[PDB]
Amino acid sequence: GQKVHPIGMRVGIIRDWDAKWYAEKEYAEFLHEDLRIRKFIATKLADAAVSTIEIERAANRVNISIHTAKPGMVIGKGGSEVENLRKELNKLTGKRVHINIVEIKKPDLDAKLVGEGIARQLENRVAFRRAQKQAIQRAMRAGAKGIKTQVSGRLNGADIARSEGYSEGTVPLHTLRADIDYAWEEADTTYGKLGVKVWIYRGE
RNA sequence: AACCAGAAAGCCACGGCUAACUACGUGCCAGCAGCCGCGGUAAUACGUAGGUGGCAAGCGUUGUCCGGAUUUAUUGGGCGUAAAGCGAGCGCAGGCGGUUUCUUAAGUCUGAUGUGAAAGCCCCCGGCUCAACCGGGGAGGGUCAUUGGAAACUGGGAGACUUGAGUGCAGAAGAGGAGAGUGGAAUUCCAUGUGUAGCGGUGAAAUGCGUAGAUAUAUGGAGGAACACCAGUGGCGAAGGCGGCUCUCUGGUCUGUAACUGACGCUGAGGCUCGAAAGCGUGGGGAGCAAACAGGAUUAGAUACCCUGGUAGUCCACGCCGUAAACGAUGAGUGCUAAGUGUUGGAGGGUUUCCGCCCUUCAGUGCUGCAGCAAACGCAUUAAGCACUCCGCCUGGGGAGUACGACCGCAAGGUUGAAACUCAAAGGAAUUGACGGGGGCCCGCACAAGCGGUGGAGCAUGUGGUUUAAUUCGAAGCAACGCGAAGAACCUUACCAGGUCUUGACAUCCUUUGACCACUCUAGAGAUAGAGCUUUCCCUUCGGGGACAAAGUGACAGGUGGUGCAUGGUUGUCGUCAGCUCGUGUCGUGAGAUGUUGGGUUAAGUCCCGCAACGAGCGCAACCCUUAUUGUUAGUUGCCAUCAUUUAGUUGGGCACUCUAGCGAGACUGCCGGUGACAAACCGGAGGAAGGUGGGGAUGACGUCAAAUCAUCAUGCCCCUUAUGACCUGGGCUACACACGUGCUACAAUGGGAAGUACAACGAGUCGCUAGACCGCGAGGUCAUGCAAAUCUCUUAAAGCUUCUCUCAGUUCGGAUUGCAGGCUGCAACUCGCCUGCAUGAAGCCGGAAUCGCUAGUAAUCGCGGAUCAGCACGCCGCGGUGAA
Repeated sequence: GQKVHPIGMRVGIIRDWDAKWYAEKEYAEFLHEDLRIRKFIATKLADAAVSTIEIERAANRVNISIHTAKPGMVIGKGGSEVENLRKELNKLTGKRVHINIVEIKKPDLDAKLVGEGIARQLENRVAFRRAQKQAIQRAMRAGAKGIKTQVSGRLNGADIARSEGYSEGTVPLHTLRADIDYAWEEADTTYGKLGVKVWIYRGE
């Protein structure tokens, strides 16, 4: 293998961490509470289709935020769902949690959402080729600069594994002022587990 | 007329040809197939099941004949390289033939008559309830026989011609052939004079000839063979082939004229002639060269390539054989279809000194090229184009030009020429890639130049092996072996011996519920067992809920069990090498090609120039981090210059410097000269701290290697389930006849010892770094001191620098190994820690063949820190000091 996780390079330089705090001498509880909370909202993603998670740090409380393409579905009917969040969270935390929400815009040009969708389609035994192609269809036409898409594994629920994908636009990688995103998902019907990885580029 | 849906459907097949698909079973076994081919753990191909499709009183398999086969080509094929022009001529028989008048009517067309049995195939009509079937009536078939016409074509008869053929007359060239003599140069042997120790040979050498005078050198003699220069994609011949000179005999070709005969032509099975080199017979001749052979060499072996000798043969006369890649792999005759360009031999016309130019034409002889053709490669008036005549030859690759038979030959052999059996191929051309002991250009500690290492010694470590009750698993050329393991005494920990459990150590549900703890004493190696105060409602609306046990209940959990060859993800390498691609146009019958090539340039597919290509993407570079100069903003826990004082930058005083760290500034071929097509770029220069990617790092394109990993994690399938799941103690993983990889300490005088003497940098610190002081020589202990930080500590770094002693020895070097007494952490250091003191004092005096690293603050050498971590580092990750060739 040879390549480098691309949001593992622009981190710190032009894009910043997504857990903004500072903890000297208290640096395992904070980490393994952040991990706990980050894991336990995977229930929402089943339908809410969230993208990001921040972990701010109060004086003695927990302020976070999220983004998802459906604000009504997450907060619920009369905001009661967010209350179930609060009460499950503080019980999970032992610390007063103060959540917040912002709506994501142009949810086509994300990366985790797109991988979520194409893995979804691959679950329903659909042709990977047209899946990738219509993904990049709706993506590029939303206004972008380049997309690549890779798929690997026991393709078409078939014999010895392979990998191949298609790309339009143009995506420079070794350059740094790139702001390129990246997302990697998984699925399978009955043949082990497949692999899809997606890269976008939306400005330097 | 009566009664009953009642007694009455099988067969082949479903991967492509071909119409019709999915489960279960087996696992290169069973088995199947007309041909491709299926079968080694998820089979539409094997077997059953269920579906589907084709036919249906039938359905399949075998055997046989025609088809598709243009694969015997009359309709209707071919011979440059794919199978196939005889080696070439002379020619009886035969096949085919210039132009015109008259004639005849064999061939030809056409008319009448006879005749071509009946039943069949076909056409019309007809009869059995229709159909087969039956019936009537018509055509078709001759190359037949007789008889009548026509006269173009071919044939037969009497004619006439001149273009084809041939002859005459006038000229031209030639290594065309046979016979007879003759010339010079050269090599060799011989005779003689001079002459002294070598000659000759090879990649290197040797064998060999020589002091019975060699090689060399000079004079003459002998003998046989081939003909230096002219020599030319020139000449002649039917082909094989022919080159010194002169003579006697002798064949063929070409141009002119147009006297003469009047189609006398072409091709040509059997036959006859000629026929390179090697070979045979008989008789000569023999200088060089050379199969066989001998000796010398190289080689694992070399009856071969290389060297020194050498016999038949090579030559001459007369016979014999009759074969070559006998080639242009291209049968012969004849006529038609653009050009350009040389050259051998001619004949005409102008200029003319033309015998030196120019124009027309005949005949050979080469190169380029248009139509056309060709599967492409290519050929193209010297067709492999367009067409007629005559000949030869071919029909998948092997078996094999073999066997038998026949003819020829003295003999070797030659000509002619199969079948049994086997396979699904064997072939021609052309594209992409790879490879070469083929070529051209250019890079890298890859060579060369240096410095230092390993292989020899002791010890640490990871392996292979062996032993074991177990030495738990993985890693296997470079790209495994100080590797996962960045801390094996218990664990950790998979493995072995024991003692133990079952919805189980861990998760969820459900029934009763309801709040488990914790604590002590016993027996125990603990796991546990047994008793003791006990786990106690955290909401109440009067009804209830969570944490919680414990029991039960079945839902079940559980696995470091299996498959990197079913997989996701994550790495190693080619490689920091410079490459890999696409869209649209254009070329090619097609695989494919153009771009991406040529010239210049470069670290580079980096740029410039020209070009059927125009444009683009991942790559290169740049954007990033750090190091070197510094402006400014800020001055403590940092700094101390201007002042004072104290042990001191401490404490006053200050922020100047130093440093800390934000924002700025700065290197861009920016200006100078030159080289260069004025371009790109290149050589030198100024200025500047750094000059030409300033030094270093992060950054790893398409893909190769079924490389590695189910043991970080995840996961299909297969598997264990009162046991491969689970709890505890004790031992392993540290075993030792042995082979290897990586490291450390050394074999001393640039050194050993003793005593004084200064200078860094990176980072760690609350149950931890210890200040200071006291004690013991030491590892350390005791009491106490700051420090959650530029303050305090680890921590005055060690090599360095200055003196003294030791004298070349296994030494005062080396300190492995071992006895004894201690220290620290640890519930516990025999197995199996680190360290101290004393005592003993091993191998070891620079290491073979071989082999590694390195181009500068590098190599070499000396210390510091920290990751994991009670504790344990010669390892690993960083820092700094000294400083070469």
